[PDB]
Amino acid sequence: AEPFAKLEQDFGGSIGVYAMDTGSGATVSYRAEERFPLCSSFKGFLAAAVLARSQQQAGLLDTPIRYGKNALVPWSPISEKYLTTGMTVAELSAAAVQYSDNAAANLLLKELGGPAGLTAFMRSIGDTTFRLDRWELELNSAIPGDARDTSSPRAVTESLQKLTLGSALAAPQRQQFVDWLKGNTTGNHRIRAAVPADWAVGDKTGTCGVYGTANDYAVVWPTGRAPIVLAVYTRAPNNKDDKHSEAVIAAAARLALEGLG
Repeated sequence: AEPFAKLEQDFGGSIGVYAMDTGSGATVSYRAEERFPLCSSFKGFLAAAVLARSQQQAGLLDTPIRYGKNALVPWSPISEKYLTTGMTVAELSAAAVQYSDNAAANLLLKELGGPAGLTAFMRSIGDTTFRLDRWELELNSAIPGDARDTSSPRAVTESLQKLTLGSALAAPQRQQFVDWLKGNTTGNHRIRAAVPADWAVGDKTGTCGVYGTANDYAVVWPTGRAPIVLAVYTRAPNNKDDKHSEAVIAAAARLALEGLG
């Protein structure tokens, strides 16, 4: 715990880490049951919920969603570009996962019954910690002590493992989720910064409205041994802030991979 405590003391906020080696069952755990804001990291689980529905509704993924300008919100780079033609459910899911597209996330949330619908999906796979309460952009508020729109590193990692490597999704859906995570573009300074180049990573980041509150979760595939699943979440110390959240996440991920046998 000391390397994590020292990293946390240098950071000035709180860090939470859970890593599980799916080969040996060994774990690394630091503040792993505390709540941290999800921020955009809910969008990965949102895409998984879409894929779960695709087990039961044929054609869902290729179903076009025609949306108007009223659906757009800041930081929606894909959905703004296709505003003229609309986007399918699969295209919105890829945009939400790989570009953190906010309008795409809200459109998919609506499709799934809102924040309550996504929370119910997470309950259905055995996650009792996750809660989504609000939409983009309101869910980013990251008010200290507020349980809205939070989970724990352990619950995130356990749910991620079930959805990417376990039995919570059928194989084709699982592979599509893995592919979306593998193609994420927003995590190049986080967990991916901690891994050897010849491994593979799928991840989803989150960055909240307060500097110092950020996160990343990932499946990491080493060469020649079983994958690692891990989550690293931060809460800001508690305009022109300089909290080095991304470097702390990468450093924590390094310690987790180094600490496993």
